[PDB]
Amino acid sequence: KDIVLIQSTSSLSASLGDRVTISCRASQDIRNYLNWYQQKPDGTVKLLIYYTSRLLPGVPSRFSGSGSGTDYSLTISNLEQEDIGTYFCQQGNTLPWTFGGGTKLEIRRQLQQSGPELVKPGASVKISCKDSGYAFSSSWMNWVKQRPGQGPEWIGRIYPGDGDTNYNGKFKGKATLTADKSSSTAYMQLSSLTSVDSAVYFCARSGLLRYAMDYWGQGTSVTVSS
Repeated sequence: KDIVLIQSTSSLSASLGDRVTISCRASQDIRNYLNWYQQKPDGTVKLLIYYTSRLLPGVPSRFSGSGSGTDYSLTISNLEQEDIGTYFCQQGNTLPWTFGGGTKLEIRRQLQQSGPELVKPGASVKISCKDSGYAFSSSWMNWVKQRPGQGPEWIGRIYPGDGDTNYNGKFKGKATLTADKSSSTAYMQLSSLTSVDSAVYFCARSGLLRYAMDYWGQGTSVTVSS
C-alpha cells in the first residue's frame, strides 16, 4: 500500500487574525519528507512549505511547519484574506507521492497549460504544458489529477533530458507522458476516458527536490460528457 496521508479536518472556517493549525498524518514514518501546498479559490496551486518546515521564497512568515515521524502540521499565526483556499500535505518518502485529502480554509461569518476539453466516454485526450523556464530538460515534469472534492493524485513524471519516466501504478495503463525539448513542452495523453477521469490535471515541475513540486501550471479541466 502506498503511504496514505490523512487530514482529519477537511473543512475549517475562522476569523481574520485567527491562529490556524492544520494536521497531516502519515500511515508510516515519512522521515520529515512532507510538503504543504495552497490552492486558492481559483484553483491555482503553490508550494508553501517543503521538507516539513522550510518556507519557500516569498511565503509570509506567518506560515510554519512542525512534526516528525508520522505527525505533521501547518500553522498560520494569524489568518489573512489571501490565505483562503485548500491546504494539502504530501509525502516525499516513497513513490508514488501521495497527498492528504485537503483542508478547505474559509472566513467565518513557464507552466502554461492547454485549454479545457469536453470529450465523449471512451475517448482519449493529449494535453500539453509549455515551460518557459531554463530547466525544462534538467528537471522532472510531474502531473497531478484533481477530482472536485478529493485530494490531488500524483500520476507520474518524466525527465525531458532523456525521456525516462516514473508512473504511479494506478495510472500506468491510463496515462502516457512524453515531452519535447525543442519546444519545452511536456505532454500527457489520457486514454479511454470514463466519468472517473473528469477532473483538472496539473503539470508541476521538480528539480532541486524531486518530491516537492515548486512550479505549477494553471491546470487543464477535462470533462467526459454524459
